[PDB]
Amino acid sequence: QTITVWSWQTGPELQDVKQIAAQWAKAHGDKVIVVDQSSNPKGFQFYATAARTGKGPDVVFGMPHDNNGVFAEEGLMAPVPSGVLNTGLYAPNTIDAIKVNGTMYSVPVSVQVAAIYYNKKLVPQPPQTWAEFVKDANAHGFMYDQANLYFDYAIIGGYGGYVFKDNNGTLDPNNIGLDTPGAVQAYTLMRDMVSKYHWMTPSTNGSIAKAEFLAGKIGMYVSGPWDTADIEKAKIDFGVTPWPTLPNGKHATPFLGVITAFVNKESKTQAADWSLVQALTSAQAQQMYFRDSQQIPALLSVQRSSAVQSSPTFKAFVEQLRYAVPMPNIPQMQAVWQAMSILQNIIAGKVSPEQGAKDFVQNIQKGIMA
Ligand SMILES: OC[C@H]1O[C@H](O[C@H]2[C@H](O)[C@@H](O)[C@@H](O[C@H]3[C@H](O)[C@@H](O)[C@@H](O)O[C@@H]3CO)O[C@@H]2CO)[C@H](O)[C@@H](O)[C@@H]1O
Repeated sequence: QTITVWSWQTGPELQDVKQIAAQWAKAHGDKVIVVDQSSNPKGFQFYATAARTGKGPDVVFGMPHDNNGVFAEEGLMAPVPSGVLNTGLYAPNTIDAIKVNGTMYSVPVSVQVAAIYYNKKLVPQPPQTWAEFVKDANAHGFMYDQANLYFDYAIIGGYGGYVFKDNNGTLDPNNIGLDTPGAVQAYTLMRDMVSKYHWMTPSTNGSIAKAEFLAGKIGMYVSGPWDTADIEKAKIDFGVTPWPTLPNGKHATPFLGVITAFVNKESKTQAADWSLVQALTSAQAQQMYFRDSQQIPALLSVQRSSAVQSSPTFKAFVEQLRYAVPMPNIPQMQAVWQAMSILQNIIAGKVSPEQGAKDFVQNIQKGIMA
C-alpha cells in the first residue's frame, strides 16, 4: 500500500522531496514514505546491497549517475519507459550519463560540478590563476577532500590524465590514464600542497576542511551545493568560483555529476512509481531544489530561468562545464573508487608519485569479482 522512496539527498532538498511526495500521495491515494540514506554506512552502493536480496525501495531519488552502471548491469533498474525522457531538454552529456549500454535507466534531476567555495570576509574577490590562488591560500587557508579522487581528479585531468579513454562517446575500460606522465605530475602537486605549500597535512580530509570553513578559519575549500545549507547556517558570506588554473597554466577538470532518480525493477507498482518520479523531477521540482539548495537543474529550461542565470553557483558551473568530465558510469568505475585509497599514501609521502600511480592503475586493473 505504501511506495517507498530512498533519497541520498538530505537537508532542505529532502524536505522538498517529502513535500512533493505528500502532494503526489494526496492526489493518487498511494501512501509514500521517503527514507534518508545519505548517511548510510554502505554508501550509494547500498541500493545494490539491498536490491540483490529483494529488499530495495520502489524508487530511488538523488543517486549520482556513476553508480547506475552497477545497478543496471545486475538488472536492478527498470528501463525508463519510451517518451518519459525528451533528450532535447537536456545537455547531451546529461542524457549520456543516464544511459547504460545504450539504454536509458534513470531520469536526470540535477547536474553538479565541484567548485571553490570562498569566504568573502577573508577573500573579497576570488582567485582565478594559480599565482592568485597561492596568494589567497597562503593568506587565509585552503583545505579540501584531497585524497578523494572525485575532487582531486580536477588536478589529474588538468595535467592530461583521465580515468577511461573516451572515444566516439564510448569508454575503453582497459585504456586507463591515471598513471600517465601527466597524472604523475598531478600526484606530485597533490603531495606538494602538503610538503611544499603546507596548506594541508596528510590527515586533512573533506570533513576537516568543511569544519574549518564553517568556523571561518579557512578562506577556501572545494565543495558543492550539498553544503549550501550548512554554509548559510554558519552565517558565512560565501561565494562560489571555478577551480583556479593550475601551475601548468591549464584549467582544472572537475567531474560532471548527474543526480538521478529511478525505479526498482522489482517494484510492484511501476506505473505509479514513474508518476512519482515525474513529480520529483519536474521543472517545478527542480526550481524548488535550486531555490532551497542551489542545486543546478538538469533541465535546460530551468537553467535558463532568471533565478538560475543570476546565481553565483550557476556562474561557476557554466564557467567550468566545458572542462568538466562526466563521471564514467560503467561498473569498472567502482574499482577506481575502491582503489583510490592509495592517493592518501602519495599525499602522505609514504609512496612516490610515480610508484603510487603505477600501483593505483594496477590495482584498478585487478577489477572487482563479479
Ligand atoms: O568519493 C567517491 C564517490 O565520488 C562520487 O560521489 C560524490 C557525489 O557524486 C557528490 O554528489 C557528493 O555527494 C554528496 C551527496 O550527493 C549529498 O547528498 C550529501 O550526502 O553529501 C555528499 C558529500 O559527502 O560528493 C561525493 C564524493 O564524496 C561518486 O558519485 C560516488 O559514487 C563515489 O563513491
